[PDB]
Amino acid sequence: EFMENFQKVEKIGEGTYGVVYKARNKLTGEVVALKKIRLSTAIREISLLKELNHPNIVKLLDVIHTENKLYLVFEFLHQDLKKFMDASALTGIPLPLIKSYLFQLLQGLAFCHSHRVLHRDLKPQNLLINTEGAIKLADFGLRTYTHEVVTLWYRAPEILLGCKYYSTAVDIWSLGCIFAEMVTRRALFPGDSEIDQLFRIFRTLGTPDEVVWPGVTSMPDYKPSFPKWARQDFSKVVPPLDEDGRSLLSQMLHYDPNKRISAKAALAHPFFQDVTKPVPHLRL
Ligand SMILES: Cc1ncc(-c2ccnc(Nc3ccc(S(C)(=O)=O)cc3)n2)n1C(C)C
Repeated sequence: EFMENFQKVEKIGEGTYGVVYKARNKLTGEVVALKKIRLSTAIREISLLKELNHPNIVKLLDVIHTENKLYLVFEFLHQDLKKFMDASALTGIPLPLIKSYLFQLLQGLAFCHSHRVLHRDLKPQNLLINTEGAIKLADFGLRTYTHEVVTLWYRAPEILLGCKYYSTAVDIWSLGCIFAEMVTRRALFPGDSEIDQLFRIFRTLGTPDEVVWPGVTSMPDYKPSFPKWARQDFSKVVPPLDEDGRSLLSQMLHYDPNKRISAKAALAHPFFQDVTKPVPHLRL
């Protein structure tokens, strides 16, 4: 019944919760992204997200509950960062554009974190970009319905070690992983299981201990039998990124979530002293 309001133009995602269509509001001709989830607590919580409006958050226009389906109607953007990263792979995204995207995402996070909203599943597939140089956070997250594996590559270590309470720091870790990936053109920690993800982190950043992360050894999934890898330098991890970028990235990848840089503090980092807003070249 609801779909009679909307012309499905094409399928754009098999999102974490459901399928997303580009669609055209049959009466207004507004073009939107429409997410169909298959099925009260959620209705109330998701309805509150209609108020979490910011230029770097994809605008949630409406939330419809009808006939054991939840539909979410969003402002439409034309592509994700994953596709831009894959397209820019031979050449690299120019540093000023990486910088601008990071700064923008940080502004978005600072906003939602100030309102005690976490994302919990940041990844290149839910960062969306336009021709005007904007990037926006989509698909806030609290197998897929198509049985596709949900990616672990940007999961913070506290999640992987079983922490029950997430803090805003989980987002900062995800974004640091994405920043590194923009710079190097390869995923930082491409785990293909929970333990493979954790051990990739450990192999690059050192196996965490009580010195760098007090309370780590008391975590639910911590095991004394984890191998003990020494830390590597960042100069090896994200060459040829400059000192300011390296320093920022190191702070976004602190193990302790209480030491990890906040979005707000990251926006003050000297890395952004010369930030600008370049226009990407998009082929739509
Ligand atoms: C999970 C989710 N919920 C809402 C969206 C959403 C919201 C706004 N616009 C879009 N547009 C879009 C996404 C990806 C691509 S493509 C060709 O690069 O795959 C093309 C256009 N999508 N999404 C996205 C993240 C699928």
